[PDB]
Amino acid sequence: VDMGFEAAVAKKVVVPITFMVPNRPSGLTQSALLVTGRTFLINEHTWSNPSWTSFTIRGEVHTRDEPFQTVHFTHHGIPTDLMMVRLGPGNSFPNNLDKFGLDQMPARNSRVVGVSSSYGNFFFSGNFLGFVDSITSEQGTYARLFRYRVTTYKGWCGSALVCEAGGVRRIIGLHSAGAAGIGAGTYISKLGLIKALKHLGEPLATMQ
Ligand SMILES: CCCCC/C=C\C/C=C/CCCCCCCC(=O)O[C@@H](COC(=O)CCC/C=C/C/C=C/C/C=C\C/C=C/CCCCC)COP(=O)(O)OC[C@H](O)COP(=O)(O)OC[C@H](COC(=O)CCCCCCCCCCCCCCCCCCC)OC(=O)CCCCCCCCCCCCCCC
Repeated sequence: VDMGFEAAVAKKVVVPITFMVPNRPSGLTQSALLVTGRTFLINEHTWSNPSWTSFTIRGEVHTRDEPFQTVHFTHHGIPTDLMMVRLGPGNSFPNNLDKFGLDQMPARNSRVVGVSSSYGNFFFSGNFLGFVDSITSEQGTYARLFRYRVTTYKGWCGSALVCEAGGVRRIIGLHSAGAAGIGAGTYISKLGLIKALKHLGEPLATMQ
């Protein structure tokens, strides 16, 4: 059970983010995934909730009326729970692109490892149950997910999902939902990330 990769994910990728609201005594804390430069990945249902007035990430406070550049991923016309957010100028994130994406799909009942900063830092684990085209949720249908056998809790959203295929372990999801001891995470592809970063203007050298 080598977790050198997952520890690297915990060290460089997963961070706490807290949404501050004028509706409730405390901020809603979850996880975010630093991608590169000034962009990170976040759950759509958290980002789009109209209540928050600021959020904190990597020691910075950002208000809602700031001009974020964002990409909301869809699949065959159905929304996914995945959002990409680029902040204004500031201290750069690590370049974590090498940690995302698998070219082969994980073998059924291989091990999924979640990497979370939602309650302090922790890992969770469960076996891969396969991809699903959609889930039916309390906030509607969401597209392009995969499921894993493990009981998950409110706040674990945004945790990185590390799967294995072809001898390699990579992040291919972030946690979205739970239902009766089975969690669901929204799928992340390297090609989607690359094209979203280009749309957002996140400067990257292209390997020729
Ligand atoms: C074993 C054999 C394998 C099997 C084969 C598999 C399949 C075979 C074929 C099958 C049938 C064919 C069918 C196709 C399947 C193919 C396989 C496949 O999967 O292909 C997929 C293609 O995607 C991929 O490439 C993945 C990648 C996967 C594969 C792709 C194919 C390959 C392609 C290329 C191949 C190789 C190339 C390799 C390259 C190497 C790398 C490249 C290096 C270079 C198909 O998926 P689809 O086409 O369906 O979607 C496209 C994309 O995924 C998402 O779209 P996106 O652009 O990113 O979204 C646009 C927009 C962004 O948001 C905003 O910007 C507005 C927000 C704007 C606000 C902010 C922006 C403005 C800024 C403000 C201020 C900014 C300040 C500065 C500004 C300056 C500039 C500003 C910006 C420019 O989002 C919205 O929509 C609005 C969002 C709303 C839509 C949602 C609806 C409801 C929303 C809410 C949730 C629910 C709540 C309900 C309330 C309503």
